[PDB]
Amino acid sequence: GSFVEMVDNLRGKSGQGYYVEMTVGSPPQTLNILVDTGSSNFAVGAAPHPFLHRYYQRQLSSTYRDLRKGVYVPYTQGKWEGELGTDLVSIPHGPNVTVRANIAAITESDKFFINGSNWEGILGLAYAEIARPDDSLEPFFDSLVKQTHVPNLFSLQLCGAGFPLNQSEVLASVGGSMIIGGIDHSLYTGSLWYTPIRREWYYEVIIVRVEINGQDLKMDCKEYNYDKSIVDSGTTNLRLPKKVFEAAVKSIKAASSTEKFPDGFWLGEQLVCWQAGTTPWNIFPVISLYLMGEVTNQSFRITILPQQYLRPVEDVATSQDDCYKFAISQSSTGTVMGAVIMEGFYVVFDRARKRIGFAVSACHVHDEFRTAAVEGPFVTLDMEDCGYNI
Ligand SMILES: CCCN(CCC)C(=O)c1cc(C)cc(C(=O)N[C@@H](Cc2cc(F)cc(F)c2)[C@H](O)[C@H]2C[C@@H](OCC)CCN2)c1
Repeated sequence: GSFVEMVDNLRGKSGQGYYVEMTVGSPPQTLNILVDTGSSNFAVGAAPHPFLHRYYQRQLSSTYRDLRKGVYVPYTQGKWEGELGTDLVSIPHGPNVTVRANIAAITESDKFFINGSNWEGILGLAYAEIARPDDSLEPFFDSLVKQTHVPNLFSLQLCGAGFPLNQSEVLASVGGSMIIGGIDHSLYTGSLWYTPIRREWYYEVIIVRVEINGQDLKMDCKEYNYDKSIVDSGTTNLRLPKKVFEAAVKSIKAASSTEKFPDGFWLGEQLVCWQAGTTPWNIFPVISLYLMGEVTNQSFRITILPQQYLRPVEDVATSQDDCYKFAISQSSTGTVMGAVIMEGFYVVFDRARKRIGFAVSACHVHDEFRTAAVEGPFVTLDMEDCGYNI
């Protein structure tokens, strides 16, 4: 592991997001910032909000520059409105550099901030194409690379605890690592396998095959990427296109049929509980997603366990049962490989080589009988046809 200063710099959990400490302005104002590979705007609360105990105070920064322009950013979940400007930004547990970056000062928001998440802003790590108002607003990572010698690559190790973290525990617990400019080998086991970034907007990838316990879901692979497939740390769940979700749920139900779960569970809205330590992991299937490889006609697969797709939640009675929510849900905007999937792997966003790497995470949750996996190669033909074209 060669990036010790950045190892263990994240906090949070899948249900509320993973965040990194950043500083903005002069003198530096410390803020916790949501790591979001599914958007491209750097934005921080800049006005009082019931869920914020701190916010960016522009009038206290000698390096603040007003762009005299408003900005509106709508996400699937919620939205915010703000005022554009630039200021000096640093990451305390990151690369020892300070850069001048665009910052949207959030003045109004709806369903954006999360009560108790401990974060006050968002770091959109995707490409300028999807930046608001338009692609001329340079994203933070682009500025970082242009202004310093930091390699055009970052990697994420999101660490799910495998159990509920109460308010105090989640504040004192290490939630993972964001390695800026490199790959830290202590964070994964086995080999890194790379899939091409199909196009530089979201971190778009192509899924070529899906298995539930080794059984082919057997759908036209274009359905898996309808209308796109993305890697998104800013979404909790694995979200699947309607038809794929329906097929996957039918197959996961069939594999786990020795126990019947209520419809509310499969809808991802209701928790299920087991007596302490008795969660029947073995009745739930593993899920394998095959991704386009970098070699012609070659693919590889990433395999996740129910310890990834069943999200630990506190029992509404706070008892001693082990409880979970089903973290796979339906999408109308393509596949979203969210945080619960990322928790099984060390994910390398190799922007310089236009590829995303996956390796088994050194912090993934598993049992004595099964482990997450990244395996290859597999002969796979006509993978280009798996991509969707509007
Ligand atoms: C992560 C904590 C729990 N959480 C948010 C609160 C329930 C989710 O799991 C979640 C669920 C859905 C269905 C969408 C998004 C979502 O829109 N996430 C965005 C980031 C985000 C927004 C927000 F407003 C609160 C928050 F924390 C995180 C991504 O940028 C997402 C936006 C999407 O916008 C398309 C218009 C494109 C893909 N990436 C996030």
